[PDB]
Amino acid sequence: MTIYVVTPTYARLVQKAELVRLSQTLSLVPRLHWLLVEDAEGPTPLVSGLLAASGLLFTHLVVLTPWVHPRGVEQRNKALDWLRGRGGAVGGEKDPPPPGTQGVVYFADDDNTYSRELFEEMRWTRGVSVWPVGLVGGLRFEGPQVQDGRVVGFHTAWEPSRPFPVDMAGFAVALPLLLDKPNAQFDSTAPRGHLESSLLSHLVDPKDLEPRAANCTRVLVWHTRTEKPKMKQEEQLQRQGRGSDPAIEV
Amino acid sequence: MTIYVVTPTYARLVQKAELVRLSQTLSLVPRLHWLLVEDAEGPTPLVSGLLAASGLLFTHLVVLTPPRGVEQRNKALDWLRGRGGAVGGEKDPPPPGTQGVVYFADDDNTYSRELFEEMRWTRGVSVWPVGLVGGLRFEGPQVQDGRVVGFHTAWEPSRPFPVDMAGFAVALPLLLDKPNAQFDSTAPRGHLESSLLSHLVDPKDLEPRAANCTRVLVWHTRTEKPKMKQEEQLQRQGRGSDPAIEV
Ligand SMILES: O=c1ccn([C@@H]2O[C@H](COP(=O)(O)OP(=O)(O)O)[C@@H](O)[C@H]2O)c(=O)[nH]1
Ligand SMILES: O=c1ccn([C@@H]2O[C@H](COP(=O)(O)OP(=O)(O)O)[C@@H](O)[C@H]2O)c(=O)[nH]1
Ligand SMILES: [Mn+2]
Ligand SMILES: [Mn+2]
Repeated sequence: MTIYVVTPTYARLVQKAELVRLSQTLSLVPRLHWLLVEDAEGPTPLVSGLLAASGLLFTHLVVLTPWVHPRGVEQRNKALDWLRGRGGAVGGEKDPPPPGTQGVVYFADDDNTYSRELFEEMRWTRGVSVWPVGLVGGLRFEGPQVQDGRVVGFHTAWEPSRPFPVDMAGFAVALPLLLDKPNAQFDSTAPRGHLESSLLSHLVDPKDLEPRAANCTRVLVWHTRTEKPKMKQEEQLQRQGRGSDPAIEV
Repeated sequence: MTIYVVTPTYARLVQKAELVRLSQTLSLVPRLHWLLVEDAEGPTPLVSGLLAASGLLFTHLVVLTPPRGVEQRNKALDWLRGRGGAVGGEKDPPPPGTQGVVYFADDDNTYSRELFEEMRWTRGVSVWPVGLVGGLRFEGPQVQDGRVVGFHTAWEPSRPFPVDMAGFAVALPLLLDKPNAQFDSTAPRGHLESSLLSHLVDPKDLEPRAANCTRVLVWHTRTEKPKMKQEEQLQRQGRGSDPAIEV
């Protein structure tokens, strides 16, 4: 089955480094379609070039981000729109799969770490599948508790009230189910930490989640974050007109 | 031309995540032998297990530092010089007089596949720009007519080799020829790279790569320390994250 990976991304110092490791990870996975959505006003040459050189099956999308500061909400919904035939492709495969097509959708942020094994775990998803996520929610790992092959609770701690106390990287959704539920999307007005539940609540009930990763006993994905690079020297050299050559992409 | 990637690593929350993306990066590169050296009291099942299922050609070494991975890299150089020390993987080092290149890759940087094809063509010591390092967008040598004539750097420009560990590679023959060349664990901040390279070549003889140093094919990324406030509170309640589930 084909896996459609939804990844929002925005320009910043570490952007290319993040897309390089994510695209290189994805090149190790067969039958995978990358839906990269840029948080810009139009496509950027940095992303367009990386996609073209990646050698992956991809569709390039773009949508600008308009209190709770949720991130990548609009970009994730744009990919859902494209999948539901509302267009929006600025590059790559312009046409989305038609109804009846078997597939699984995974929302993969550009900074997390993904093992190649994780993708084979989600390839078998009928509705909504789940697995533990490492280093997230202030825990060593957060994840569903499984008994008799069924989800019977959650190992979590922060905002335990969440109907689905799981990170974006801890679940995948069957394509048919998303097309079958046109209203299912992420709610930008949802409280902090309730973004995942805003989508999932429209798709299934916690009891019906499909445990993957050896009945949720293996951590195959990590919610890593990259340190903001120090630019003190760059600033001094710039004030002296000797900044790093801008013609050299980083 | 085989590339020997020397990588020091140590146990901490993000270790496995880092080794997963590094091993996955290396799985895309042909003719590569990974020399993973743990900074531990003894080999850990986590690392041994990851190496075994990586499908990569490797040698597993271990040496504790009572910390920049200096002692670990030197143990990889000792091994390369036939002094043994392997506790897993390929135990026999390359025979004397073999061809090859050595690259010192820390476990948290980001490496593009293209970077590795550049260094295979190393005669003595090759160099290239490194992104997000030394406080700059990128740091790298200035090339004129295929020759390094200077360095785009800022932080203490007095270093004879003002380049990050990720910005160079050494030909295996040259390392065997200079059996006394190794990292100085006492070298002050920022002088680690110079402590090795000074034993091998003159800055003027560095071989520029990455299209005469106009391309950034490696980035000095660092990973945030994960928040564990919730974990601590759960521990107090006797329900911390199951130790049997490796992270
Ligand atoms: O203004 C922004 C901020 C973030 N993102 C992206 O949206 C996702 C989530 O943000 P981030 O990884 O920073 O979230 P966190 O680490 O805090 O969950 C990532 O794929 C980012 O590249 C974006 O497109 N625009
Ligand atoms: O006690 C330690 C600290 C670090 N390292 C490793 O040595 C290298 C350099 O350290 P680090 O990445 O933290 O350096 P920086 O990013 O600050 O230059 C990395 O491969 C680490 O995994 C190690 O083996 N033992
Ligand atoms: Mn993130
Ligand atoms: Mn580092």
